[PDB]
Order: sequence, then C-alpha cells, then structure tokens
Amino acid sequence: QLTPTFYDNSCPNVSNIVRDTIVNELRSDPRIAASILRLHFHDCFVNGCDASILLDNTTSFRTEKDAFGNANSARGFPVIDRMKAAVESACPRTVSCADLLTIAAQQSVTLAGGPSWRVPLGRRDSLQAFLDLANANLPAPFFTLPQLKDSFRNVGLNRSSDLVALSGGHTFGKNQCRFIMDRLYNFSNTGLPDPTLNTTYLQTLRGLCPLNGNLSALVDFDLRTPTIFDNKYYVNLEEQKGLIQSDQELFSSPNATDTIPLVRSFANSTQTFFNAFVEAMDRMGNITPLTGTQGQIRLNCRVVNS
Ligand code: HEM
Ligand SMILES: [Ca+2]
Ligand SMILES: [Ca+2]
Repeated sequence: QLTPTFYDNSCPNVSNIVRDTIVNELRSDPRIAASILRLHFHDCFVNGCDASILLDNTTSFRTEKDAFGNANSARGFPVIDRMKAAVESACPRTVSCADLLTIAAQQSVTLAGGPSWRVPLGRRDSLQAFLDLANANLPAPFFTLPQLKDSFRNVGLNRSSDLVALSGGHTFGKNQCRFIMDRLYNFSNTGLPDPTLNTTYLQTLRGLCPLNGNLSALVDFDLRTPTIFDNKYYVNLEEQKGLIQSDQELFSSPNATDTIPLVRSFANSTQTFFNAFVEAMDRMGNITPLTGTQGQIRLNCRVVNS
C-alpha cells in the first residue's frame, strides 16, 4: 500500500528539494513543468510507475526513450538527474526514482498554478526498460475516442473521468506541428481540415504550421493560458479549440456522450477539475507499482544498480 508519509522520517525534505530544483530550472526553461508531468505519465503507462522510462540503453534491453511517443519528444531527463543527485545527498539510497518522478510531477503541476497535494509514495525502481510495451501502450494524437478509452483501460484506468481529467495535462506544454498537419490540411483523406476544429483557430494554426513547413515547430496546447495549469483547456474544447484530435474528441466524438458532461463540469469549475485531476493522478500513480523489497532504490536513475 502506497502512502503519502513514506519518507516523512527517512527523507522529510524530499518534496522541498524536488521543488527547489524545478523552480531553478523553470527560470531557464519555462516548459520544464509540463515536460516533467508528461514523463510521469509516460512512466506510469508502461509497466506502471517504476521509473522504467528513465533507463538508458544496455546491450540486453532497449530504452523506452526510443519509443515513438518518446523519441525526439520526451524531455527533462537531465533535470531529473539533478534532483536525484540532490536527494541522494540529503538522504543516501532512500528515495526511488519512481517516487522522485511522481513527486516531481505533482510539484510541477503545483508550481504551474495547479492543485497542491501529497502523492502516495513507496514505489520502487524497475530492473529493466520496456520499449515494445511503450510503443504499444502510449496513446497517439490521431486516436479516436474509443481508442483513447481503450488505451487508458489497458493500463488500469477504466473511468472516463480518468481520461478527461488527465487529458487536462494539456492545459500547458508544447505540441509539434507534425501532430496536427492532417487536421489542418487533409483530415481522414478528405483533402479538407478536421470539421471539429474552429475555423478561426484553423487559420491561426495554419499560419504556425504551413504545409511543407517545419514539422518540429512547437505550438501551445492551450491558447488561453499556455503555461498556467488551470481549467482553460476545457473551455477551449467547448469552442472547438482543442489542439490535437484526441483533445477535441473528448467533446466532439460521436462516442462522447459520457465525456461531454465531464468536459463541461471541468470547464465550469476550477475546483471540480482540480479535484478530479488529483484523484485521477493518484489513480494513475497507483498503476502496478513495485513495493517492499521488489525492485530497487536506483542510485542513478539511468542505470540499474550494480
Ligand atoms: C489522452 C491521450 C493523450 C495523447 C494522445 C497525448 C498526446 C500528446 C502529444 C502528441 C504531445 C506532443 C508531443 C510533442 O510535440 O513532442 C503531448 C504533449 C504533452 N502531453 Fe499529452 N497526450 C495524452 C495524454 C496526456 C496525459 C494523461 C498527460 C499528463 C497528465 C499528458 C501531458 C502532456 C504534456 C504536459 C505535454 C507537453 C510536454 C512538453 O511540452 O514537454 N498527456 N501529448
Ligand atoms: Ca514505467
Ligand atoms: Ca492553461
């Protein structure tokens, strides 16, 4: 059983050390909080939150960093190394990389203006990485709502509230032009833009992501408050201004009878969204953790102890 007080005696200042690291980093990289939250999500959706994503290549197993959903996309690894080193100095061989990343995600959300809460702790680190599983389990922006639901159910999150709330992670952060080119110029082989994309916003996005342009160019997930963690993400959806297909489908999919009321509830109330986000975050953070004597307390998050 994971518990929020797991380190209250062994490393009482772990959350503060993690917070300090993110605060400093945010001055040079305003995108780091979003990036870290995403790392935690990518950790939990592949064999659970066991820091498997933090492992680098070895001659026996490939790193998840080369997965389609991570390669040239996931970022912030050096920052995690930094806080891990700072925590190792404060409390040697005590805090697992899995827990560190979980705390880092929560602190990132809070620092960005989101809710503040104590995440359950006690997770341990994996002894291997899972590239194939990462390629199979990470959802793609072109997924239909049924596919998005299936992807979450696959890892243990059955509730549509889990999906709608966690999708709120797109209240900040960046997205490459490559992931919306179809919506802008040729959606579903129609030669036309995605009809669920607001036409005014369509023009704006086409200007940022011209056909035959730099597909790596970055666009804000939330046009209202690009770097603030709030419920504006949902207000955008109600106006057909969700950035990627998977965002807008929560409100426009023919299968959205159950997600629409959730989108509206979160758009109508910050408290309702924040409460749901915390509940969903803890549920995701509870996915198949290694505990007790299972796995290890990695000293270097990039490699298994030797
Ligand atoms: C529901 C399915 C989801 C899909 C299909 C999806 C898709 C994407 C895509 C395409 C990107 C852009 C990557 C890039 O341009 O390199 C991205 C970024 C991001 N996602 Fe999601 N995502 C999903 C769920 C989530 C969840 C559950 C969270 C966390 C609670 C999350 C948090 C983020 C954040 C914060 C970023 C920006 C990261 C940065 O700027 O470094 N995503 N997502
Ligand atoms: Ca993992
Ligand atoms: Ca926002």
